[PDB]
Amino acid sequence: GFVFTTVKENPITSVKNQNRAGTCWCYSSYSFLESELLRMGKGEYDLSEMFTVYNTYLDRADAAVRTHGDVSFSQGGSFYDALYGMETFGLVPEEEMRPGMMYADTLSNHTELSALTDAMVAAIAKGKLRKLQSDENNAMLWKKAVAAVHQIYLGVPPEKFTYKGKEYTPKSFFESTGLKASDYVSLTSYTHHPFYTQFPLEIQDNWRHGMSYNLPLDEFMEVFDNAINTGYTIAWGSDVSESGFTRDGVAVMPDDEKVQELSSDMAHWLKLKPEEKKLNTKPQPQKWCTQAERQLAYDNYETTDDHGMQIYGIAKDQEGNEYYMVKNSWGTNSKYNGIWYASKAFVRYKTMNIVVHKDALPKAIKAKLGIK
Amino acid sequence: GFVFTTVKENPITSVKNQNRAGTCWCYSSYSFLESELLRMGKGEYDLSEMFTVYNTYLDRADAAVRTHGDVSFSQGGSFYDALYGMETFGLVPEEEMRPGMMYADTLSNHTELSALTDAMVAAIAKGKLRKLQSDENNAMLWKKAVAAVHQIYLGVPPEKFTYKGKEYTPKSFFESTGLKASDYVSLTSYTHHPFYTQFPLEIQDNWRHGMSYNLPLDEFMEVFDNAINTGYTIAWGSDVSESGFTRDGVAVMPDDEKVQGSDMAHWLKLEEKKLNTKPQPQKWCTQAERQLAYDNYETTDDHGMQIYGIAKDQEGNEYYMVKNSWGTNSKYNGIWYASKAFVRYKTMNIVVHKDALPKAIKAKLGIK
Amino acid sequence: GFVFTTVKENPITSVKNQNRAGTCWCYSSYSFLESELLRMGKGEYDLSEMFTVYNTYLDRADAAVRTHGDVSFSQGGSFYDALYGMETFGLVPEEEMRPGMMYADTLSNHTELSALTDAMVAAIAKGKLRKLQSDENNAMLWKKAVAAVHQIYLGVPPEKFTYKGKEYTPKSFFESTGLKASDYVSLTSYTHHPFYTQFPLEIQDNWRHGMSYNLPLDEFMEVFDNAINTGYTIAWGSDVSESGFTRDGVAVMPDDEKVQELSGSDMAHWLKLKPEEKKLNTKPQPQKWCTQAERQLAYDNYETTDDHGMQIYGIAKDQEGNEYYMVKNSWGTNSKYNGIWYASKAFVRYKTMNIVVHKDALPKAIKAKLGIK
Amino acid sequence: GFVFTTVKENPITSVKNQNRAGTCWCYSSYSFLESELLRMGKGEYDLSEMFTVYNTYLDRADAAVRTHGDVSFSQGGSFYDALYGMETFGLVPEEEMRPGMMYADTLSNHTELSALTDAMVAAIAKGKLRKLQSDENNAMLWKKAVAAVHQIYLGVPPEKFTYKGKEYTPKSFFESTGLKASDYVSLTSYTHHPFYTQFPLEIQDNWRHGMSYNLPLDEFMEVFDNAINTGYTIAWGSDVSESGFTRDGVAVMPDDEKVQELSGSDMAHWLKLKPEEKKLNTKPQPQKWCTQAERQLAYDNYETTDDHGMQIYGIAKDQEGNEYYMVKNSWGTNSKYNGIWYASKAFVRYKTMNIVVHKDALPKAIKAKLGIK
Amino acid sequence: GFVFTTVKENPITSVKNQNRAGTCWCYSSYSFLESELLRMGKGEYDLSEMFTVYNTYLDRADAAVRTHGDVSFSQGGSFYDALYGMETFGLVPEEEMRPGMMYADTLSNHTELSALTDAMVAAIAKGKLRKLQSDENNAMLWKKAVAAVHQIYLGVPPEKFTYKGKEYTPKSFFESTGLKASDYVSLTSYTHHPFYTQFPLEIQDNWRHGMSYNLPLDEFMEVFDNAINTGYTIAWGSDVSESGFTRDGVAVMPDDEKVQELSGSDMAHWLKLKPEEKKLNTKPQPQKWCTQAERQLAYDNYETTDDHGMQIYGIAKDQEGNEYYMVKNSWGTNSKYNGIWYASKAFVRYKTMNIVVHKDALPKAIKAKLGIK
Ligand SMILES: *CC(=O)[C@H](CCCNC(=N)N)NC(=O)CN
Ligand SMILES: *CC(=O)[C@H](CCCNC(=N)N)NC(=O)CN
Ligand SMILES: *CC(=O)[C@H](CCCNC(=N)N)NC(=O)CN
Ligand SMILES: *CC(=O)[C@H](CCCNC(=N)N)NC(=O)CN
Ligand SMILES: *CC(=O)[C@H](CCCNC(=N)N)NC(=O)CN
Ligand SMILES: [K+]
Ligand SMILES: [K+]
Ligand SMILES: [K+]
Ligand SMILES: [K+]
Ligand SMILES: [K+]
Ligand SMILES: [K+]
Ligand SMILES: [K+]
Ligand SMILES: [K+]
Ligand SMILES: [K+]
Ligand SMILES: [K+]
Repeated sequence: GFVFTTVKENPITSVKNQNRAGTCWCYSSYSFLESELLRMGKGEYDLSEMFTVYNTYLDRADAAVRTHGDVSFSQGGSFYDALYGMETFGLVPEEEMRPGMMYADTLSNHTELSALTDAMVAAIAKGKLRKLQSDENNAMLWKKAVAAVHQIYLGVPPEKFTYKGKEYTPKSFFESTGLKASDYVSLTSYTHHPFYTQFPLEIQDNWRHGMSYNLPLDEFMEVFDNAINTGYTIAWGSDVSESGFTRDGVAVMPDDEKVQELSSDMAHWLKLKPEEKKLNTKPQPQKWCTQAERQLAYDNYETTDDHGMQIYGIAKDQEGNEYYMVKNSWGTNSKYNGIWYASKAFVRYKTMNIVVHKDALPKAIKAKLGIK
Repeated sequence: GFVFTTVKENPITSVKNQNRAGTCWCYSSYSFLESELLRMGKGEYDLSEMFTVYNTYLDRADAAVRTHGDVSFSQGGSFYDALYGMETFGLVPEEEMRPGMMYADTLSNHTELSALTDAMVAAIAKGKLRKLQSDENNAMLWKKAVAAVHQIYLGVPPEKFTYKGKEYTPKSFFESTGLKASDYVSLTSYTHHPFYTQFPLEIQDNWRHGMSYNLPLDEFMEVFDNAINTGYTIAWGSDVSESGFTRDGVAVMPDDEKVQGSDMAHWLKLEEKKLNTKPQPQKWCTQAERQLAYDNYETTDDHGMQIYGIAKDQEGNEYYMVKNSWGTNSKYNGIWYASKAFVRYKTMNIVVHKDALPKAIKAKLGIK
Repeated sequence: GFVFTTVKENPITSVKNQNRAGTCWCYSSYSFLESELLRMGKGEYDLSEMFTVYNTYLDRADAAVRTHGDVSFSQGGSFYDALYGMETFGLVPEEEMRPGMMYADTLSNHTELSALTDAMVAAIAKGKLRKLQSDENNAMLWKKAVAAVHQIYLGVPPEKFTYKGKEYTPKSFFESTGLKASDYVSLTSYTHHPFYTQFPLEIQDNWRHGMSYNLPLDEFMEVFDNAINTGYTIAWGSDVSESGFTRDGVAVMPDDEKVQELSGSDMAHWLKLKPEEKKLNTKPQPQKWCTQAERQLAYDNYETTDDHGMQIYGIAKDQEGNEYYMVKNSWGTNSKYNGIWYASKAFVRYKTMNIVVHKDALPKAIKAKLGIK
Repeated sequence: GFVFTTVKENPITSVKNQNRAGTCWCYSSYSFLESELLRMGKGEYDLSEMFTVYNTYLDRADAAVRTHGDVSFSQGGSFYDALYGMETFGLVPEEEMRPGMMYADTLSNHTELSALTDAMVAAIAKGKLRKLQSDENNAMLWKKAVAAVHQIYLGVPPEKFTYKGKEYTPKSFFESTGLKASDYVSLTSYTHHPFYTQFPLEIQDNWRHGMSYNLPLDEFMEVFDNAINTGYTIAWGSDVSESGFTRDGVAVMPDDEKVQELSGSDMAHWLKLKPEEKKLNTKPQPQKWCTQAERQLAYDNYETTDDHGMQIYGIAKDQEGNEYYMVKNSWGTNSKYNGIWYASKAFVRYKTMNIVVHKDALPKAIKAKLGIK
Repeated sequence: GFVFTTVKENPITSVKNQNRAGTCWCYSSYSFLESELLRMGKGEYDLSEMFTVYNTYLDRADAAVRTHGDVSFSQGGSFYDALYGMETFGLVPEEEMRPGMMYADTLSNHTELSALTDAMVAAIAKGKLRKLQSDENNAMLWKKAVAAVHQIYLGVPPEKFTYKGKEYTPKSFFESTGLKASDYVSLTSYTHHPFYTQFPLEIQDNWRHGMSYNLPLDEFMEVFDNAINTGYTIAWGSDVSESGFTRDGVAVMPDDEKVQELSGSDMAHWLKLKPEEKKLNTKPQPQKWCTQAERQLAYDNYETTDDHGMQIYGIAKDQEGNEYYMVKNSWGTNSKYNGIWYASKAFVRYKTMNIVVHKDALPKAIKAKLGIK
C-alpha cells in the first residue's frame, strides 16, 4: 500500500461536494480563492458556487446563440469563468444560494435543469428562427426564459443581503474581499504555440477564450513547487480519465515497462491480474514525460480538460517519490476524506492548465513572461 | 362571379385576427360565446383568447408529460378546450392579456414560444429522466418552468382586475356572464360509432377527450338551418385544406365531372377552369362518402370558425355565412360563404346551444 | 432608376469571381491588400486566394478537432484569416495555385471538396475515437489525410516558384511586398462590450478569435469617409441578407413607412401590393437611419449576420444627392455595374459587421481614444 | 477436457495476427495460398495482406459509389477478393507493406482508417452530388482522395521491389509463384438454388458477386475429407457467432437434449445448472448432426452468417474418437493451441458458409457432376 | 419545330400507361416481348405486368433481407427481371391481374404499397432481429407477411385461368408462347471492363446481377440499326434525366457551342438569352457526338444513370436529315406524338445504359466476336 508523509501544506477550507453536477470548475476555483483569502489574512469564507454557476450559464447561453451553436452549452467551465465572474457579477456567501434548495435537497442535481436548458438554447441557436423576439426595451425574450428556468432550479440571486452584521450587494461583497482578478495568471505548457506567449486554450469549456501563459515543461513544473513552498495554493485543471487516477485517493503515472522487469518475465507479466500487477496500489517507478510526449497526448485526445481541483501541498511516500496534495470536490467519503495524492510525474503529464497568484511565480519566470 | 344575398343572419362581434398562431380554436370559440352573450341579452364582450390559450397549453403540456409524449404538444385545440377553460380557469377581458404585448406587437406570433416550449415538454415527456424534481410542497419544477416561459411570451394572468367599474377575478368574471358549459353540446356525423350515442373524436387536438353526439348526416344538417333560423350561431370545426376553400371568401364543393367545353383529356391538363369563381354544380356527399374522407385523411381537423347566417347566390344556391379569424383584409372583410354541400362534406364537428336543437332531435339524443 | 456619380474612389484591381465557394473572405481581403500595394507604390498584384484558402482550412480543421466539434468546419472565414495567413504561410501569385485547375475548370467549385472534408473532420472531431493515430515523429495521421484531400481538389502548394525573373518562397514573396499585419486594425460598433476596447466578434467564421476595436456608431462611420477621402480602401464585412441588397448592384435601406406615405396607397393596400409597384429598391428613396440600439437589436436577434466580405473603395452620389459607398464584389462582372455595388450609407451604417483598414486611415482623435500609436 | 490426436495434417505457414481489423478474409486466403505454394514445391512465402487489403478497398469504394450506396463499404471481404486480387493487382512480400508501419505499430488498427474512409465514401455514394469532378484525363477526383487516405494509413504500394536478389513488380512477383485463380473453385451447400449449379452467395462481403458451386450437404462434406486426405488445405468461410465456438480453441455443435439426458439431472434441474457444471463446450459431447433443411433454416433466419474466414488443414480425433477439423486462425498464438482451433465435423457441416479448394482436391465423381475439367 | 418522316418501323402493340409506379422496366420488357410474339407469328398479346411486378418484388425483398439491406428495396427493375420472370414465374394475360383493381382504380398507384413494404423489409433486413421466425415447414413468416401485403394492393396471382377457350397455368401459358430467355442478350458499352466480355452492370436495379456483353461504342450502335433494319425491336434502358429529353416527345443531344457558332449572336449575346429564344430542344440542331471516353465519364460521374426503360422499334429522319430512333414509351397517349418519342442517334449513343435484343438481331461479325452461337 501507500504511506504518505506531508512535506509542506498550506491552509485550505473544508472539502465540498459538487454531487451530480459538472461544477468542479467553480468548486475548485472557490477552494482556491478561499485559500487566497486565508493567505491574505481575510479569514475563512464560504462562497456560493451556485451564484457564479447561475451567471456563467446565462453568459454561455448567450455565447451559444451568438455563434449559432458553435459554442457548446454544457455544465462545464474554467477557472477564468470564476475570475471573470467575481469582477463582473460579484460574490455572495454560501447561505444566499445553496445547492439543491429548490428541489428539497442539500446537494446539487442539475440533470433536469440541463435537460430543459440544453433543449431551450438549441431551439434558438440551432433552430430555424430568423428574427428573435424582444420587448419595448430591446431586451431579448429568450434570455428571460433561460434566466427564469435557471432561477427555478438554482434559486433567485440576491440583490441585497446581510453577512455578519453588514449589508452587502454581490458587487460590494466582492469588493470587501480585496480580491483582484488581475493578480492571477493562467499557465500552460504546449508546443503548438511559441513559449512565453499567451494563447487561449482550444478546449470547449474555455468559450470565453481566456488567455494562458505558455511555459516550457520544466519551468512549468517549477511554478508548482515554488507556489507551494512560498505558501500559495494552485488551481489545478487536469485530465483525470487515466488508469492511474483511482477512486482510492491516488493519481500515479507508473512506468509499465520498468515494473515488468522488477517482477515474472515480460510474457508472464502480461498475464498477471491487475491485483497482482499492483500498478496503482504501491509506489512504483514513474514515467517522466518529455515535452513531445505531453504534446502528443493533448493532440491525440489522451489528455482532455476533464476536472478542476486545488493543489495545496507536497508529500512523499515510503520510497521517497514526491506527490502533490490535491483537494477534490467529491465529498469526504473516500480513503483520504476527499484528498488525493497526485505524483509529480502525473501532474507533469496530465495537467491542462493552472491558475496561481502572480507572486507565486519565480523571479526568473516572471521576467520571461513580462509580468511585473 | 358570386353575388350573395343575406337570407338571415344573427348578431356577431367584430372580426378578430389570430395572426401567426394556431389559436383559431379559441378565437372561433369566443366569437361563438360572444354571440351567445348577445343572444342572452348580456351585451357585447371582448374575451381574452390569450388567457385561455395560456391555461390550455399548460394543461396540454401536463397531458403530454403524463402520457410520455403520446398526447402531442402543439398550438391547436378544440371548442371543448374553451368550454372547459371558462369553467376551470374563468374569463378575463381582452385588455387584461393582449396578443403580442410582451414582444412589442399587437398580434400574436407564437413561433418562438412554440420553439422553446416544444423543446422543454419533449425533454421531459420523451427524455430519459426517471424521477422529476419537486419542491417541499410536491409541486413539479418543470411545470413552473413551462409556466414561466409562457408568461414571458403571453403575459402574466391577472388575479384581480377592474372592468366597467367592478373588481373581478377570472372566476367571478365568468360567473357574471351567466354562461354554463352544460348548455352546449358537440355534434358530429360518422358511422364508425352508432348513431345517437356519444364518442370522443379521434383527433389530435381533442386530447381532453370531449364527447360528441353522433347524428345521421341529414339530421346533422337540419341542426344547422334550425340553429340559424331560431337566432343561434354555430361553432364550426371543419376541414379547410380543400381546393374549394379559397382565400377570396368562398368555400365550395364543385362536382369536377359535371363542370367538365373541354374534353376529359384536355381538362386533365388545363385556375383556367373557373372552378372556385362562379356558381357551379355541387357534390352532395353520401354518409359513406363523408365517412371515407375522414378515414383516408381527406377530411382532417383543420380550422375553427363561426356560422352565423344563411345566404343565397344569384342562382339560388344556399350558403352558410362564416365569420373567420384571419382579419378583415379579404374580399368580404374576413367573412366567408360556405356552401351547404361543402359544410355537409367537410365538417368535423359543431357546437351549439342545446335550445338550438329541434325538439325531435333533442329527444333522440336524450337531451333534456 | 438610379444614376450614380463618383465623388471620390481609390485605385482597385480587376473584379474577381469566387464562383461556387464560400471564399469571399479571402477574395475581398486580397482586393483590399492589392489596393494597399497600389497605394504603397508597389504596383499591381494578383495574389492566390487558393493558397491562403488551402492553409486556412487546415488550421480550421485543427480548431474543430481540438474543440471536439465546437468550432464548425465550413468554407467561410474572416479578414484576420488573411492577415494571419500572409504572416504565417506567406503569399504566392495567382498563377501558382489557380481555382479549378484540378478539375479542368477555371473557377472554383468546392462542393465536392467540402462534402468529403466535412465528413472527414466530423469523423474525428465528433466521433468515438479515443486515441488519434500518429507516426514515429508524433505527426497526426488525420491531418495528413485532410491535407492530402485538400491538395487533390485545390492543388499542391509551391515550395519555390519564379515570378518576374526572381525565385521566391511563399515567405520571401510576402516579404517582398512590404505588407505588415500589424499595420491593419479590425473595427466594429456594438454595445454589448464597452466602447474603445477590444473584443473578438462572436461569429462562427471568427474561430481564430481575432480582436476588433469597438467604436460608437458615428465615430465608426467617420472612419469610412476618412479612409476613402485620404486614399485608403476598406475591407467590408457585412450582412447582405436584406431585401434592400439586390442582384442589380444596389444596397439600400428604405424607410417603408415614409415610402408608403409618399404614395397614394394606404397601410392596408400596401401590405397586399406588388413589390414591383412599391419601387422600394429601384429608385432613390428616403433611408432608414438606425440608432445605436436599433443596430444592436438586429445583431442580437439574428437580423444582422456575418454573411459576406467585400471591399469599399469609393464614395458616390445619385441624382438626388444621396451618398453611397462603392463596393467591389467578387461575383464576376456579369452584373449591372460590372461587379460593382452601390451601398447607401444608411445600409452600411445598419448592416456592417466589422471592417479592416490601415491604421493611418483612422482620424487622429479616434486613434488616440483607441490607444493606437 | 479435450485431448486431440492428429490423424493427418498438411504443411502450413506460421500463425498470423490480424489484430484490430476485419481482414480475416485476406489473412486466411494467404494462409491458404501459402499452403498451396508449399504443396506445389515453391517453398515458404509471406505474402502482404495489407497490399491486397489496400487494393480491395479501392474497388469496394468504387462498387459503393456506382451502386449509390447499395454495396456497403466495410472492412470485410471474401476468398474471391484475394483470388481476383492476385490476378489483377499481383502480390508483394510482407516486407514491402507491413501492418501498422504508418502509425508506429507492428499490428493492424484500422479503426481510424475506417472512420475517415467510411465517411468519405458515404459522402459520395449517398450524398446529393449530381456530377462528380474529374481532371483533364477523366480521372475521378474522389478516387484519388480515397486512395491517398488509404496510403496514409496502410502505406504506399510498391511499383518495384527487390526480393532475394531479384527485382519484381507486383505483377511479375505473382507470375513467379505459378498461382492461377482458375485452379480454385468456391463451393457451398444450400437449397434455395439448384444443386450442381453456380450462384453468387447473397452476402454483403461478396460484392464482387463471385460464383460458388452448389453441392448436396453430404457430397459437400466429402470434399473436406478428400482434400485433407490427398494433401490439400481448405479456405474455410464460416459462422463463428455460436455458443459452441469458444475462445479456448474448440468449435463444437453439442446436442443440448442429449447432453441433458447424459447427466443425472432431468430437464428441469438441468436448465438451472451453471454452464461450468453444464460442461457443454469443455469436454467431448454428443453432437447435433444437422439435415440439409436445418442448415438452410439457419442461413434463412440469420443464425448462420458470413462471419469469419479461416484455413482447414487437418483432421484430428479426441479421446472418444470424435473427428475434428484442424483450423488455422489469424488471431495470434496467445490461445490454448497457439492459434489453432479444433472444429468438430458437426459444427463444420452446420455453420460453413462456403469453402475454396484447388480443383484437384475434388473427388472425380463430384468434379464430373459440376462440369469441372 | 420538328417534322419527322418514318424511314422504317416494326410492329408494336398499343401504348400502355405505368401511371404512378416505377414499373417502366416491366412495361418496356413486355412491349418488347409482345413485338417478339408479333414477329414470331404468334399474334398480339397483352401480358400482365402486375403479375411479374408482384413476383419480382418478393424476390427483391428476399435479396434485401439476405444482404441485410445492401440490396435496396424499391420499385425499379431491369429487362432481365422479366426474362428471368417468364422462365421462373411464367406469364398471365393482362385481364387476370389488372393495375389498380384492388383500390378501385384502373391504373397503378403503388405509393402506399411501397410505404408499407419498404418499412417491412427494412424492419427485417436492417433491424436488430437475430433469429427470424419460421413455421413447422421451415417457411419464413416475414415472407408470408410481405407476400400478403403485396396481394392486398396488387391482387392474388392466378394458379389457373382460361384464355381463348383453353385453361392455363402461369407456367403452361408461358410455354404456349414459345419464348425462350436464352434467345435474348443484354448489351452495353463501357471501358471499366474489357470489350467482348460479360459483366453485370453496377446499377441498383440489377440486384439479380444479370450479365451484359460489352461492345465498343461504334459496334454497339451498329446493333441498333441492324436490329431495326432486319425487323427486330430493341428493349432500351437509358438515362432520361437530361435537358434534351423533353416532355414534347423528343430526346436530343444538341452541341451548345456549335449551335452558337451558327447562331447570329456572339458568345456574350448568346449567354444572356432566354431558354425559349435559344432553341436547343425545339428545332433540329447539330448534335454532339460523344467519344468512348466522354460516354464513360458520364457513367462514372453520375451524369448517366439507369433511369428509364423503353422500346426502340423504328428509325426516322427530320426535315434536315438528322437520324432518330422511334421510341415507344409507357406514359400513356396524352402527349405530342401519342406516347411516342423520337430520340436522336447522338442521344442514344451517349445516354444508353444497356439494351436487350434477340440473338438473331446481332450482325454476324459482332455475334462471332462475342462467342454467341
Ligand atoms: C469536473 C466537472 O465537473 C466538469 C464536468 C463537465 C462535463 N460536461 C461534458 N462532458 N459536456 N468538468 C469541467 O468543467 C472541465 N472544465
Ligand atoms: C385553430 C388552428 O389554427 C389550428 C392550427 C394549428 C395546427 N398545428 C398542429 N396541429 N401541430 N388548428 C386546430 O386547432 C384544429 N382544431
Ligand atoms: C461570402 C462567402 O463566400 C462566405 C460564405 C460562408 C458560407 N458558410 C456556410 N455555408 N456554413 N461568407 C463568409 O465567409 C462570411 N465571413
Ligand atoms: C473475419 C473478419 O475479419 C471480417 C470482419 C468484417 C466485419 N464487418 C463489419 N462489422 N461491417 N469478416 C469477413 O470478412 C467475413 N467475410
Ligand atoms: C422507369 C421507372 O419506372 C423506374 C423508376 C423507379 C425508381 N425509383 C426509385 N429508385 N425510388 N426506373 C427503373 O426501373 C430503371 N431500372
Ligand atoms: K461553497
Ligand atoms: K485521459
Ligand atoms: K378577443
Ligand atoms: K382536406
Ligand atoms: K487572385
Ligand atoms: K439579414
Ligand atoms: K502475411
Ligand atoms: K451464428
Ligand atoms: K400489359
Ligand atoms: K442524367
